[PDB]
Amino acid sequence: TLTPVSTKLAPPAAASYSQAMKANNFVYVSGQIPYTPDNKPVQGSISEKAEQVFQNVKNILAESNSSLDNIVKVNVFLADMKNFAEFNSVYAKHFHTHKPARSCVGVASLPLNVDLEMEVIAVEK
Amino acid sequence: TLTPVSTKLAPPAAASYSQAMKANNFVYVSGQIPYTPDNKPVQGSISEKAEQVFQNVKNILAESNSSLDNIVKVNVFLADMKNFAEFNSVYAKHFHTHKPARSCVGVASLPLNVDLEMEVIAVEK
Amino acid sequence: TLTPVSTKLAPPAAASYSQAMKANNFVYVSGQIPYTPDNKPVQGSISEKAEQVFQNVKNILAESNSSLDNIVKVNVFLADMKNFAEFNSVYAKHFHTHKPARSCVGVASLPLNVDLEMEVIAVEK
Repeated sequence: TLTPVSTKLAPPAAASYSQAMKANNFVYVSGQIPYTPDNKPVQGSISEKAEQVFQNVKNILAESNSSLDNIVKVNVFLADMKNFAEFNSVYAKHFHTHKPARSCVGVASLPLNVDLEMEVIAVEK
Repeated sequence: TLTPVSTKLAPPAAASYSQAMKANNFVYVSGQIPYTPDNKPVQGSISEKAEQVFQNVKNILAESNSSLDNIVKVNVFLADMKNFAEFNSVYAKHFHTHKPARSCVGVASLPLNVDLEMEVIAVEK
Repeated sequence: TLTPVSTKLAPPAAASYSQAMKANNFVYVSGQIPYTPDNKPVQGSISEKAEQVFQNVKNILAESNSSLDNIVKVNVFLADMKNFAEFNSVYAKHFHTHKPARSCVGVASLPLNVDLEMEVIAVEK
């Protein structure tokens, strides 16, 4: 069974995709960007932007019968790898106890010209 | 069991990889590029190029006992994010009913200097 | 059950992540870079750098009750796609018999300004 996930506490998915999709115990979360649930961009520091991305992921996971503690793998895409040090401070605050596998890469550009995008693969609770 | 997949209706894999690999109900499809099954590049619009990538994915999925409707997650890599609007028109045509999770990023370069690469994770029918 | 993996025969993970994480038969390996297990960068040819990345992945897999022969999907990120030909020679040497699915993309930058990063998804033996 493939089950799409929708929450009002993350920016809405466009017509062609879902915020997350569940398949046999796994939860695949779409790449989250620094936008509020009302679909407005977060302006400010990378730290503020990272915190929004984390809240977006967390809320989609909660709707997926999952949580940060059930994440298996995180992929981080940064528009500028110079921002990695700052991003990592926020990342470490969230993954203080649970330590999923991770990959981080510097990309040329991201949707809507944002500074970061983060996708996650998790398991159901 | 890990089962490699081969179809003559997508560009052939090189010696070191498989077009797709199956593992416990999941199908992992290699990143598909805008090349025809005869291994020639598609020249033309991003729309034409995206349509070829979609046909490549669809045909590999069919050989994998899967289909577009069984996709869990799509990752789109674009050489230029300015092409995203055009790409999205084609994407939305295919994912008109089934809405997998998605991530899209702008990369510096792609194999054989192509404009787009798309990988997919699916489940068996 | 989510089980983190640690080996002394790959560069140590930082505090916020694990070298690999196991979840229901799958092993998700963090993106490996050309650093030795003593956390020093490999200087030299792309071939030498690729060989180090391969040894890092192999050793994490071994600690994960897996191996190269149990890999389902490989994602290769290169800081310069001009290095792909050279990388591929090393890749083909390792995947001489087992042929997982693969995606390869050229990125803007990688952690610690390295030339390549490779992540892998595998199954347990």
